[PDB]
Amino acid sequence: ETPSQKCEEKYKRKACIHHCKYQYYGFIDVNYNIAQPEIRKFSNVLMDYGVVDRSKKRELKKVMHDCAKKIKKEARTGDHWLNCRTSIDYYRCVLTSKLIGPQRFDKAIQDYDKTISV
Repeated sequence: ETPSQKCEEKYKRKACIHHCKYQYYGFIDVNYNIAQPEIRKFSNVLMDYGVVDRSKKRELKKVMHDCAKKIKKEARTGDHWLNCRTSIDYYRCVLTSKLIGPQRFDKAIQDYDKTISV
């Protein structure tokens, strides 16, 4: 029904659960890519839920940009492209930034998740 409900059911490759949710949220593409629209969706959701103030947009989108740039570069290093692991690695990198409040981030994603089918 709700993404997490549906992803957890699906994987019951457990790591893939994370990518699963993120594609439903629209934070990651269905081919594992992160591009402008993904970055738009992610940054917007964070702001609309107040996790980050809108006076920070350029710089929030900046970390997501450089994180994307960085995951791809590490993926090419290992001679492969984006995958379940890179989807997890993208969140990690994004959560290392001081802009985001971990508890606040988590609850936002949990709230935003409740607003989706299926």
